[PDB]
Amino acid sequence: RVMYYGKGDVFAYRTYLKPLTGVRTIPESPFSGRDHILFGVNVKISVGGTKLLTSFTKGDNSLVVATDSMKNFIQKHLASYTGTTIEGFLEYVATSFLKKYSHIEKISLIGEEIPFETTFAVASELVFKKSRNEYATAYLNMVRNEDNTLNITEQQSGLAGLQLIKVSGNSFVGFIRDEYTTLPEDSNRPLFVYLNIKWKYKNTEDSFGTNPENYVAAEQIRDIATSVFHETETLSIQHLIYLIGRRILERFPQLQEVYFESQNHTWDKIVEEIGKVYTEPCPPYGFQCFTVTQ
Amino acid sequence: VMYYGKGDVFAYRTYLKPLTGVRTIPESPFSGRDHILFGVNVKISVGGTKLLTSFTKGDNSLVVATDSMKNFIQKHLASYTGTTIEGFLEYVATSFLKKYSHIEKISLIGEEIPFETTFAVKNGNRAASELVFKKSRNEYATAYLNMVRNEDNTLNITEQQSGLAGLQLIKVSGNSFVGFIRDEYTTLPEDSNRPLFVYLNIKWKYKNTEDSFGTNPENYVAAEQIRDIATSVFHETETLSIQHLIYLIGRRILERFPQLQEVYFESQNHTWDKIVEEIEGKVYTEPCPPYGFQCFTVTQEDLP
Amino acid sequence: VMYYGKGDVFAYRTYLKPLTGVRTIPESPFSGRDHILFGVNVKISVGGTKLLTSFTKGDNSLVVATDSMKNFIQKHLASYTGTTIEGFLEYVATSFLKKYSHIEKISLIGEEIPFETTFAVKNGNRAASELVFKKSRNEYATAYLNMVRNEDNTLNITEQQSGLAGLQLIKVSGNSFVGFIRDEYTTLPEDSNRPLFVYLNIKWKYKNTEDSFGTNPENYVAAEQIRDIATSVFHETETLSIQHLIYLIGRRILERFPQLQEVYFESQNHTWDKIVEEIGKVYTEPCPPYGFQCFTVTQEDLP
Amino acid sequence: RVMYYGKGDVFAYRTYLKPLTGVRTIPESPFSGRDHILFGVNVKISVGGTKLLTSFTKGDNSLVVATDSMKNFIQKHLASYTGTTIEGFLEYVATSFLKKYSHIEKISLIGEEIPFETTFAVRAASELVFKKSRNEYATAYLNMVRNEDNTLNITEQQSGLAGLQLIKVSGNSFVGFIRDEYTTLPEDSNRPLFVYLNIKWKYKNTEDSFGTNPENYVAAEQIRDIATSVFHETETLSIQHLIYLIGRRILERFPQLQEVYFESQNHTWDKIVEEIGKVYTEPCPPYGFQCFTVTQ
Ligand SMILES: Cn1c(=O)[nH]c2c(=O)[nH]c(=O)[nH]c21
Ligand SMILES: Cn1c(=O)[nH]c2c(=O)[nH]c(=O)[nH]c21
Ligand SMILES: Cn1c(=O)[nH]c2c(=O)[nH]c(=O)[nH]c21
Ligand SMILES: Cn1c(=O)[nH]c2c(=O)[nH]c(=O)[nH]c21
Repeated sequence: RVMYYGKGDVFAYRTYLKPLTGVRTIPESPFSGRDHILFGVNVKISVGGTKLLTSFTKGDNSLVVATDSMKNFIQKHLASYTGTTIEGFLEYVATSFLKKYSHIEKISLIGEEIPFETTFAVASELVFKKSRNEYATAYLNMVRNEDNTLNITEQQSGLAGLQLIKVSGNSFVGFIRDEYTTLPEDSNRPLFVYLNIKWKYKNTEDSFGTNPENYVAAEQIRDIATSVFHETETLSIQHLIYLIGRRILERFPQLQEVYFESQNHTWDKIVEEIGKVYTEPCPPYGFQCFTVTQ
Repeated sequence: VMYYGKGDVFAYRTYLKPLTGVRTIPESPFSGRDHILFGVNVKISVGGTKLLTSFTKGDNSLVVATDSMKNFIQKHLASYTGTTIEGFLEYVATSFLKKYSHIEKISLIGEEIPFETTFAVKNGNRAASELVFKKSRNEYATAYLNMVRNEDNTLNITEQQSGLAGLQLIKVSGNSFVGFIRDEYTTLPEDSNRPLFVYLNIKWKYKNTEDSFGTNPENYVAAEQIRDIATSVFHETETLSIQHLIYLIGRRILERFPQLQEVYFESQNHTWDKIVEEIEGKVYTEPCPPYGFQCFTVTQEDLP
Repeated sequence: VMYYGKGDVFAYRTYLKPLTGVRTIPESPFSGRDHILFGVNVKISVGGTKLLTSFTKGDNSLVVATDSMKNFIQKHLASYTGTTIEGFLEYVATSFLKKYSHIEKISLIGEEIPFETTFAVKNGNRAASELVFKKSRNEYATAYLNMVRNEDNTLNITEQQSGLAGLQLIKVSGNSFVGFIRDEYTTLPEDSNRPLFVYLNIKWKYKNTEDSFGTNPENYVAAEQIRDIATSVFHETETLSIQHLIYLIGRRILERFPQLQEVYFESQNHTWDKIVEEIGKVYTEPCPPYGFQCFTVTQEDLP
Repeated sequence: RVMYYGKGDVFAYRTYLKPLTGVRTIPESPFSGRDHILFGVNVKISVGGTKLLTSFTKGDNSLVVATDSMKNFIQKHLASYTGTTIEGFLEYVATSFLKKYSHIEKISLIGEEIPFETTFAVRAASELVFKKSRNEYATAYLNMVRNEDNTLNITEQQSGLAGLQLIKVSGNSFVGFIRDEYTTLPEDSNRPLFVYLNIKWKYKNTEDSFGTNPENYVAAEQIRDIATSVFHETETLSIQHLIYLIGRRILERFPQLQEVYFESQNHTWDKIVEEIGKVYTEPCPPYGFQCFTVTQ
């Protein structure tokens, strides 16, 4: 049966985490590491195990770790964590939690970066801008086997909430037209895409940042996406994200696959001649889900 | 993974065939829906191997524009002759796959936009208006449907799920959370009497998918009835935890509705912190952002 | 300008003194509030010339911590012996200015957290539960109060306003919008029969502020009653615009409640776009721009 | 009463607006102008006039400009606007609207910038791909009236920067405040102050807001950078103390300004671990705020 419980929106902010250094750079991005003067993460934790059943069927709380205590667990482990990535932090929390509570058979963690951008001061080492734009993500699932060994069964890293608009050099023509079609063909649209991008490594260890040369930074994925979007006379969103995926896998052969969840929020044209003027479209949004592997 | 589609397709229909002839339960006065106003928010996703080249080559020759999917959904609400969201989804899914023979799989999510009745004084009395309705942001019915086209051009449903989403319930007393693990990570006090606040999403699956459509309404399980089972069971129960509560809600649901196979709960704990203990009244406030949650299925095996 | 304070101070009280003894109107079955559960979201703003140096010198000696204001509000809900949000604000405002003599002005907004009854089966029958309530995200009552301390240490109310916020009403037929200006900027078709959708905020003021408190409940205007007037008038009326509609709602309010001085409307149009005209019909959500109207109905408009 | 109506969430995007150039720089900010390859604004329009009364009282739509038409007016006017600022775009719309509809006595415009940031492409800044930002954005406010002699006058103008979220990890205190029966807040000599800032300013001379003489225009980007520089430089004693100092620096850098208004909120984290860097967490819902005007 499905049987899990836990805690969501566990925010944790750490100052002066160990800097991320020695990353492999790529052409699309100036990214070369993270100072980690300020490091914030939003964590959601889910745990299960068959011995949790009576907490549901009988109201027996004997084996119930309070979700409040899980919040505490996560917050204190951020204080003790000696690594450099959100992926590595999740692995630290998972391993530690399962070693602590032996009746838990499965733990699933999601981590979302709270991004902070640098600011100018007469670049500050003290003042940061809390950003509401794109942010790194990490996902980890770990199990306790019947021989009491622990194994990672899933790991995925990501970039969420990237909103890109290309003002020209985009088309969407040639699609099916029939009784339900009113969309006109457009040989030059200002394509607006909302991108979530997730990748899996060939070797799960590479995500931890232990050998930083192998670590794929979300910042680098961001810049690949904007470069490829720029370079490409897009034929659809589908066309674009395939090519973004291919470029990612070329740049990072230590990656096994890249997953995209994209949305289309392209503006409606109001004045064609006239520069041009556009407006926000109605609520319905197009979306695409696609994996490139490898 | 290869899918594409359209979200936030809103469609509002006036004078849909009413839902009546349902079977009642003790926990609920629900007797049907007059459907003067019927509103749904639909998400559609489609797949098929023949869509590959739309990604790999930028060839749109087999692409149904998602804008067309929108039009398809909205136009089908106009010709829908059925009485439920679940049935509406089945109607759209079947029509869509019949229309687009190169599409192999479709997935539909429908969320009710709920409307509540209002009062008017007309012709000398105060009574429920047949014209003016209040749009509600509280709990709402949901439906989910996945259908495939087989090689012989027949269509099959491969998953169906109905639901009640967004139910926010607070019980002011008669709840405890004691006896949980207290170790070096614990700062939560034991509480023999708390005002438990739960956010509930309840999802059910039928033993026979046909019962979901409302064609034989006596087998249809209405989200409004599930709502009322949830509020009745909460009231009846000296709860020992949210875990304990949702098990008892699922048991009552499956006892009342033998046509159902299982019930799934996604619940969140948003219980208030106490500020003033004495003082029969008390004062509480909103807690901080972290929220507890539970994910649990009650099945046939849990029934005696 | 110089004010500071605290927002989103939530406070939930059980078994507040019930509101009863209100006067009824034909449009509403409202008979009072049992107040098993009473919830409010409060915002407090304070001002005073003596706060200046907290800004200009970083001197905090006359600063009431905004955290302490939160405690103040939450604690006073515990001691409040009244029956309305309006009276709760007056109690908080009066106590606060009495406590902090260097504060010259205080502004308070209270927003009801509304809860609805649910059914339970117990002791053999199905009936309204006295324990389980549904938190509502729909329309909610509001209150506003400004008070000052005068030189002789007396207190005066300088503005009071009550309201109903977030009422979303759709009337499926019996609405028109025709005869408006049609020029080089006009692409809206005339429509003799539209399903008008209005988002309503309605705010009223009393001729005597004391009537707002609930102390003499027969003079109190409940937001629930205003709600039912709005739905009733919307129903009764072959509307010619939202402008037309809200004028007639205001007229009915002022006619039913002669203790009210004026009623203010902030309305928004969210009327759906028609997709199918002949089948019942089908509509969908419009694009993001929304029309709005801001209008006060007053005594002179009566009757 | 009060009698207005209008349209909100009128979004309008323009490509290749005339670029803003020739701006006076300041120490705190690298800002030198705007390419305007992509310009977006969210407009709200409100209009009034005594002759609109019967549209309310009688259901007479004869003098009603449909709010839908107002939307069209704004979008069309962005197509023909030859200027370089949101402030200037609001004056263009206001003047043109009043000149068109003589029975309208007052118009109020709010413009909010939809900010777009530059992106990388291969190895330089893209002239085609921009990132839509949910962070801080420029604002403008304009009120214009027709007088009884049929002259038009601007009665209020205000520029702004909204939505700026700054956190300073150390070098902030909050001590010495009133302690009584209602105080539980401990004194803190070193907190990680998190402020949410809205900053609004008014010019001595309204025409300076339009950008016609760029050297006199005050850009929201410049205000942003002053705010972060001052926050950096200052061992703050309160949010009140900080925003006064930010205000003072703005008025010294920009003597063409008459005033600066602040609406700030305090969202500082709770400390969980003091001794390990430190660890903090998100506070509960209540938020402190401050409202203050600094004048010249
Ligand atoms: C505009 N548009 C649709 O309507 N559908 C689609 C699609 O599937 N892919 C696109 O890139 N654009 C688009
Ligand atoms: C308060 N609280 C927690 O912290 N965890 C849990 C839990 O798992 N179940 C509860 O009912 N309450 C609760
Ligand atoms: C549809 N519509 C507009 O565009 N403007 C207006 C208005 O001012 N009042 C309305 O009732 N409707 C409407
Ligand atoms: C923490 N804190 C309060 O509680 N009030 C105030 C205030 O007015 N100003 C601050 O800078 N901080 C603060």
